[PDB]
Amino acid sequence: KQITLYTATFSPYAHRVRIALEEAGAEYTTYDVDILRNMPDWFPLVNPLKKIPAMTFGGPEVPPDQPSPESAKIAESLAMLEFIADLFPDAKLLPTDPVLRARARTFMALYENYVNGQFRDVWFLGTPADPLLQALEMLQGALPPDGGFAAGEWSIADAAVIPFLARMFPYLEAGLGLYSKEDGVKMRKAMASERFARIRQYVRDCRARPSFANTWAGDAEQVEAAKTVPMLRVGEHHHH
Amino acid sequence: TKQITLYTATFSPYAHRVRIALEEAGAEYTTYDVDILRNMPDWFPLVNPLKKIPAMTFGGPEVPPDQPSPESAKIAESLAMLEFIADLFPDAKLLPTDPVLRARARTFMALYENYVNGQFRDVWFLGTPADPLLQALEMLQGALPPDGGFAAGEWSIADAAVIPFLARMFPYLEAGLGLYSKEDGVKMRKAMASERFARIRQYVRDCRARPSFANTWAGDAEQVEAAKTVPMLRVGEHHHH
Ligand SMILES: N[C@@H](CCC(=O)N[C@@H](CS)C(=O)NCC(=O)O)C(=O)O
Ligand SMILES: N[C@@H](CCC(=O)N[C@@H](CS)C(=O)NCC(=O)O)C(=O)O
Ligand SMILES: [Ca+2]
Ligand SMILES: [Os+3]
Ligand SMILES: [Os+3]
Repeated sequence: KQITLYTATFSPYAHRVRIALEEAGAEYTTYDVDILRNMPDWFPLVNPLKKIPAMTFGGPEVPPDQPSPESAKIAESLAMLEFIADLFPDAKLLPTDPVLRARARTFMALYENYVNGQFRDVWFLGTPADPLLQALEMLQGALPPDGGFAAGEWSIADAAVIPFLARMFPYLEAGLGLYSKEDGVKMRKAMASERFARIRQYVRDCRARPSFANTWAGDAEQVEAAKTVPMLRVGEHHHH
Repeated sequence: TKQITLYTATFSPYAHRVRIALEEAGAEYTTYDVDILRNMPDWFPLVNPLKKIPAMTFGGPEVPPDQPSPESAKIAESLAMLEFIADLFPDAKLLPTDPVLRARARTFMALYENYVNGQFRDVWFLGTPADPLLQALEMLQGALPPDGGFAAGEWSIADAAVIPFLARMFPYLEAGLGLYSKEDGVKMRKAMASERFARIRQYVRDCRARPSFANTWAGDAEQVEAAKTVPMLRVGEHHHH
């Protein structure tokens, strides 16, 4: 059954699913959608929520811009990650041990419930960075301190999280986001300090896998794509 | 055979999720109440460093819940616990086996967590406008199978994730609990009784009728009283827009 992923280069949520599809060894199509500036009028047929990513599964082979009513329509990136693990059990995208699987699910929930909203506050509103650094230290603490991925072996938990952490460093270097230069310097200094050595190792380890290289446009190219995001307000910063 | 201990509180819809799943699994388990919002025990960070309910311990030697063992696995986050219980009890069929039906369950949980839950929190605790909550609830209702049944068809952990919040909404509205305005209270009570929301009313009745709900619910009046102990539900305060 065919897999089509509707994607966009700037989107960390879409990036999650591309990484998982690479790790699964899946056959799949990607189709870019200019969702924030010029959504195609047919896109609500694949996702009535009008969000990227969207996925179609099965149905007749059709061009991505002529989606079939017969394909299954799957929404929400984390549901897609679990779906890919279910479709490709031999790829071991989750552990088999229940406790190790729970480490993976807990890590995803920690990111979604405590970290992502802090990234949104800082990058979209320019609120103070300390709560974000606090949340990142908490997430770092859930990693195995001596090395490895969130659940030991690589799992969909790492697909869920690396798109956001990998964007953080080059976005900061570009000063992209509503935070002030002062908070930018503070974040860059903190993320380079020994306080965050472990999460730097995590980002390197995830980025070294082919699933990341094959789904990443390059730091400079990803920064340029992010500048097209309306809510990142390129050129704008809030102060105090 | 490994022991399960769930640290719980009657008001908490997040802990309620996990009690429902444990009932559906037929698991042997212990519950232990924790006064997390008014008087957290000094030992509680040993079972959850995030200092949130629910918390779960798994395995380790059998010990009293207020003397937790370092040897037990410490599991945090209610939705992680739901998937864990499905993993521990595969014969209970707490998820479908078909991948697309399983994705329906996972998508339903994500729709609730990402678009509905924050609206419930903001309307009840901050008194933000009710219309965005009603729109999110209409969207969630549209994900249900139209002719009846549960989120993924057969009952699954997706329904354990969602019913604690929907089941509290109706009696909380009737008891006037929450910081939203009188006007928005009237609007929500009318909407939730209107034909627009017939499908989600059937869904709530269907989930509540299962023994897993009856055996984990203190009764409407009792749950309302437990909710009044929540410090953020400041009696006599309302926000207006
Ligand atoms: N919870 C969703 C988030 C998806 C999301 O927010 N995608 C953004 C792009 S990064 C989008 O399409 N926004 C359009 C909109 O929200 O209207 C998921 O995990 O897939
Ligand atoms: N995302 C958590 C939410 C848990 C949560 O917020 N629990 C509340 C009780 S309903 C709590 O323990 N609050 C204490 C605190 O935030 O300090 C989960 O799904 O388990
Ligand atoms: Ca529908
Ligand atoms: Os975005
Ligand atoms: Os709470």
